[PDB]
Amino acid sequence: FKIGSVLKQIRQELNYHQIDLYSGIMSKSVYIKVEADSRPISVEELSKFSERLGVNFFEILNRAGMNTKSVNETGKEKLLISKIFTNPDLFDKNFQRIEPKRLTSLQYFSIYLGYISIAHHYNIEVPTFNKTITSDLKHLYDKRTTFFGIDCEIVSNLLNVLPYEEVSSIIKPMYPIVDSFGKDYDLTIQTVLKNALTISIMNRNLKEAQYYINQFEHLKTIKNISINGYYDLEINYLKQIYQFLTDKNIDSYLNAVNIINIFKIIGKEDIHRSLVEELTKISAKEKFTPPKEVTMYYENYV
Amino acid sequence: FKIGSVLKQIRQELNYHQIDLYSGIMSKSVYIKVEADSRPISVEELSKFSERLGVNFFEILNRAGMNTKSVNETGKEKLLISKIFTNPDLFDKNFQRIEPKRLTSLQYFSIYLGYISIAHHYNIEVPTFNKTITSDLKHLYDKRTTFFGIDCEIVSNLLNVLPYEEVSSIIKPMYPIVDSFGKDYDLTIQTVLKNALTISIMNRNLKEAQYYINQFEHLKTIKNISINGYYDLEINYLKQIYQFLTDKNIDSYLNAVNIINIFKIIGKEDIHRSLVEELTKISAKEKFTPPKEVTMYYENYVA
Amino acid sequence: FKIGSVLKQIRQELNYHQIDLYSGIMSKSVYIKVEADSRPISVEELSKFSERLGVNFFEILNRAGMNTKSVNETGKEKLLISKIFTNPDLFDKNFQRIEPKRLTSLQYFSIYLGYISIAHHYNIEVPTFNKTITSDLKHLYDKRTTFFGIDCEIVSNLLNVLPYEEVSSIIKPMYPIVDSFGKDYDLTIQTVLKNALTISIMNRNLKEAQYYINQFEHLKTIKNISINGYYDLEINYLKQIYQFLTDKNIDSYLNAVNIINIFKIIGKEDIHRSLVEELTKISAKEKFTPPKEVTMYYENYV
Amino acid sequence: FKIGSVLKQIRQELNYHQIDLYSGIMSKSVYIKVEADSRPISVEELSKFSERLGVNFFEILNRAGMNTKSVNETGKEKLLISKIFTNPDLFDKNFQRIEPKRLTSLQYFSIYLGYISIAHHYNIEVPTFNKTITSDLKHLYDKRTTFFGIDCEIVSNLLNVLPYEEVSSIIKPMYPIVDSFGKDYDLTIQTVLKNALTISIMNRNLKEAQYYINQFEHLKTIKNISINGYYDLEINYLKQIYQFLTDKNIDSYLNAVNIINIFKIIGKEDIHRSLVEELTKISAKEKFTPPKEVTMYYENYV
Repeated sequence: FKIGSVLKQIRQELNYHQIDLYSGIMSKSVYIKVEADSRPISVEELSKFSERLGVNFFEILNRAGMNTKSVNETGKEKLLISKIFTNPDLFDKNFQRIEPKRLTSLQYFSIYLGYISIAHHYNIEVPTFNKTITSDLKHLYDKRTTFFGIDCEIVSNLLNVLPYEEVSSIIKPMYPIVDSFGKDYDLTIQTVLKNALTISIMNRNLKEAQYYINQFEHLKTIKNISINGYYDLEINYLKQIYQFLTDKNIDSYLNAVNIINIFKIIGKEDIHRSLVEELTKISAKEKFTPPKEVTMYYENYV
Repeated sequence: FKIGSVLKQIRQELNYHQIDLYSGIMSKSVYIKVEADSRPISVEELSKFSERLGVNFFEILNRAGMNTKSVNETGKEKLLISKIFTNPDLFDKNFQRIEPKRLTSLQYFSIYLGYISIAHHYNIEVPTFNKTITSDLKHLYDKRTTFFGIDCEIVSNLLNVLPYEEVSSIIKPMYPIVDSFGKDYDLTIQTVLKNALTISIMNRNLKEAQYYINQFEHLKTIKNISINGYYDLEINYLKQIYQFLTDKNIDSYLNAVNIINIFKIIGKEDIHRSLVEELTKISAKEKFTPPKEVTMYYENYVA
Repeated sequence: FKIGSVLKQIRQELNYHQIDLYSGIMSKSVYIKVEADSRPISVEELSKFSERLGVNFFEILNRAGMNTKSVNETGKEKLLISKIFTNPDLFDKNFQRIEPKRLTSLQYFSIYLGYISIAHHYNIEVPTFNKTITSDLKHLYDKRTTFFGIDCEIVSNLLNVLPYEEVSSIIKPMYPIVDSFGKDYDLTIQTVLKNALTISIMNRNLKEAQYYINQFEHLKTIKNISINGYYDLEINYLKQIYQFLTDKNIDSYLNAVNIINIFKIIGKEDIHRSLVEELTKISAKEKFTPPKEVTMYYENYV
Repeated sequence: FKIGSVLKQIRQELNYHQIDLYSGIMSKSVYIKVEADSRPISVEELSKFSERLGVNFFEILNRAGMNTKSVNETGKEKLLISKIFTNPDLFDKNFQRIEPKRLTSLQYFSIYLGYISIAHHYNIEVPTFNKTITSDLKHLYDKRTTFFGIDCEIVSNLLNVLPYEEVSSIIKPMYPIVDSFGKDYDLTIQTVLKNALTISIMNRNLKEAQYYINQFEHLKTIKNISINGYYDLEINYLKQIYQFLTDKNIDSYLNAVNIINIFKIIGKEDIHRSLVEELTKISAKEKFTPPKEVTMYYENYV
């Protein structure tokens, strides 16, 4: 909401005068009301002012307090999730308010599935879920033809609380992607590929695996797309295991290990742990012992 | 610009009715004008509507045509750069119009530095530059206390067309960062660090190099920060060369080479070729022959 | 043959006089006959003289022409083999004189097996072989209780021209070794182990494989034993495969590859080539692709 | 000494009759005395018999008790050394007997130098040594023109108890080697090069180091030479350090390290330790930190 004050702050910082901003855009008096936060500001006007100051439209919006995912109701409900995770106590109270609201907006539905995500983790019983989901997804997706970041977010969520086959039908129509709509969007569409790929690999479903690999590679060709490098790495590690599952070939295995280790080296222990675990499982599956190096870390993480 | 039609498109797609959007926000009639793109829309109204649809405010703005860096005059001028790079022909004409406008805004200055960057690359003579920059930078930065993404952008540009010492003064006040203002912002501030660190390492300036490493590792601690993985890697390769230049230590050297290789593996040949080059040079400086692996690639893809 | 002349040569080199050699061993006159090569010399006398000069008994023997594997008839026939290898032309003529003499001495049988090794390699047909071997082996080994270097040598030969099962019975009673009888002896008894272990590994016969590994490790504890380092290395590489085949374990595979490379690094191309090849085959069998590094030499050696 | 019995044992083992051995060599009765160990046996006869049996001349001699380095006085005195090493108590008594006999034969000198080696290790004072060696070495080598294994043995010994400079002049004339005189000889000549190369590398004397490398690589061209693989490896490691000292180059460093590690992998911990230590010292000398892997091994080797 407080865009005007941020405009003032930036203007003064750069030693511009009000006239430098408002002239040919609005009257002096109107502009002062804008800058006082007493008049709301059109996207257009703000975009113009942004040009004049020279600082970036989205940075201004973010300094004006949209960086915080809080200034509206849905935002607050989303922040609520991480609280409820660390303190499952709070679940039932809030979940009872959210379960009915779930189909209000795609955002709400994504929040809902965040609840279910927690419920599965803490063994909490949510009978409603199993009754409703198939019908929910039907309602939400059956006559859909365009999809937005929020749908990919939803799908990552679904992947995390449902069998892959109950999700895959919903995924396939949203890919391939042909435009970036900002780094925020870019990241969302990637997250789905990365999780789906992991699952396909873990299930030894090499056809779906290949698909996800292509879809990701395909993103790289998009204009102004913004690839997550940690993702590029991890997906590359998966591509590496894929070539090993397809051709049990030793360099691919070595490469996979090497990438796992590189996450450790650059301090991304989160990822290191998961990949160490995956690798051990996938090796077990293929009747195979990973390097002592990694079963080392494995047994100590757990 | 066309936010209203995007609202509509998304509305219908989700099978919301107009009332679902506008009620308790504006009159039915006024909404219809918004949706028709005939009435402008306040940030606050749009934010509200975004909540209603369930799709993210920024995504909507970007579908509405802000993802293109072209809907305003400064944007177009920015696009012009890559054109003029690939066909230096066009330089003179445009640069004549831009050199004068360079202090109009930070954006214009950054654009101006892009032209200089090109001129350097194509040996084009730009006498104005050497006369003006010290003065320009003084104008721009002498009485400055808060800095925005665009300043970091400018700083990366400067690093790339001026000696380090001529820029370091300008950099140091902008760090440490203490807040993210979006992934756009977050990338800009990292890019400076990366480019500066690379130069500090390449100059064997280990004090500055450490500073940049620290400023990068600090970013990690910022809330909602969004670290570039490719940078994380590259920086890390630099950290590795750093421990090697301080302690002439073999593991460090091997890790550096390993990282070089990983970029190769993941298809980042741009980066792979730069790092191979660096490593070669740093090695030569320390009277040292890099693995045959790396000098092989160097000769069939750099020499 | 010419030991006396070597004694003179060494004696004068060291500025001893004849008396310094012969005194308390034989008369002046007799010694001069020995030194002229007109009287033969007892092992005991030569040993004593060896002590007085200070140069080593075997060195003197070897300088007197025992280094050359030629000064006797069997020696010559052994040398003959490598000639007949490089020009199979000469086979039939010689092989016709040898095949009948093959049970004259263990030496002769070893030479005969050399011919068969050649015949196998150049596809020459030797029907006599298949008819006689089982009988031959029976004749040679049925009532044997001690074994000599030559037997080991024979066994290596056998391993190289027969299936393992037809040989293993003959091998088993020759191990464990408990005495060294010189470096010549020591080498022979190791060669058998190495070949046998290679075969076992190749056949995935892990029980016999481990037996051979143990027999080799046992040699190491023998007093004055003389272990061949190239063997130690190669056997170690095979131990490393063994652990891999028993436990599909990656460090073992990498070590094995590492050893292969070490042979290349030190210029032992012969060995490098065969190990590259083996590893390739072993990898094939376990549905596995060796590092690209080694599949390069496998193609370009061929 | 007991050759006759060995001949009998072998004869009977192979089911030869006396006549098969003695015919055209000696009378039946004579042969019986030979086989009884009542008549001594000429090298030439023994060689002939060796042919007839089909087992190797040297093996037989070794089975007859020459494998033990004990059946003569000098032999015993050499065995004494390892005893006196593990219990320096015994030193003074024995050394008093040996110090005066040291110039009796090269063998005795070699033994004598083994005493000095011990003395040096246990800080025992041997003033005689420093008085006499220069003159001793002058006495032994001033007028020499050919050299035998024992001289190389002596030179290894001297390298180990004297400064390099005081020994080099003595080494140079003995190389390059042009003939193998058996595996025993072959090893002795290699040992000197190894040790000398080590010292040259450790003193950073790259000219001598290169000389020794060349001398060793020359041996490999010798006909019937028998190269020690462990030495081949270690000298290769040294070559590898040599390239690194000459042109501070990373792949050579890497390779040296690798070799060090191979020794460990094949269980040769004696050598592993020495090479780890050397590498650490050379590294320190060049202002350089070896891999943490190897300084972990230096940390506890103290």
